[PDB]
Amino acid sequence: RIIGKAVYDEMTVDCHFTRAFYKRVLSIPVDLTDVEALDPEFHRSLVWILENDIENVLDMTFSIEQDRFGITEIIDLKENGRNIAVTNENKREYVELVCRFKLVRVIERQLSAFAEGFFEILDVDMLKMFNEKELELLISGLPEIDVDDWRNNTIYFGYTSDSQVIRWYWRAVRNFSMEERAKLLQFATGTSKLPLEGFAGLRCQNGNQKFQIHKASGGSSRLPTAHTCFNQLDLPEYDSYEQLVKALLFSLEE
Repeated sequence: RIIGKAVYDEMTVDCHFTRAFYKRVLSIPVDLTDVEALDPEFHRSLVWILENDIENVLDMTFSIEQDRFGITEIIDLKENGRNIAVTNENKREYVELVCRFKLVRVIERQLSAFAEGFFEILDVDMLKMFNEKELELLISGLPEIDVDDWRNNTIYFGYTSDSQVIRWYWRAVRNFSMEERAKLLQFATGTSKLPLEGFAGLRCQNGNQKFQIHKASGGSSRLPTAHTCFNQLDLPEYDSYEQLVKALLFSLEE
């Protein structure tokens, strides 16, 4: 109710949240990057399972071993799912359903209550046509971020400050509007909150961490992948500024 009234009252709040919260608010399925942020181990296991033909040596049931101290009650992820093993055809289904039920289910009642409070204060139809990244900018505000402050407090890995690829990336960010800058920051960091000190005192999930740009060691057509846990920007090799800026725009817009 408070957030709905704040958006109704055109009021900027300090209510910054994760991706899954707004995704369930917007009824958008939760992506694997959120699970990657909380645990790179399970993300690595899931991407390895999906990429490879693990059906040959799978021998796994659909249900996941979730402990409850006293005794483990088998909570099926689907109807009669214990009798259904993981196969190649539905490996994506298993991965996405495990991602959904690992964190959302223990929070699903809270999200339902928040949706009940929020949707009775704002229109469902007019807002449902937006994305989860735009919801953070809608609620917490669309800040005007300083590219100079960003680049002056940023270290680079795999390149230098005078490297051509890094200069092209910073030129693209300079040409990025407050829309594009905010969405790129959300992609790279996972939040729209701008510290008063700026990128000098930027912090991540694992404590303080200035902005870092890693090398993806991939092809030219490869798209950058960001880890919101460490504020790591995997900037791959590129051939021209146009391809780099198009890739960055596709990554931020998604």
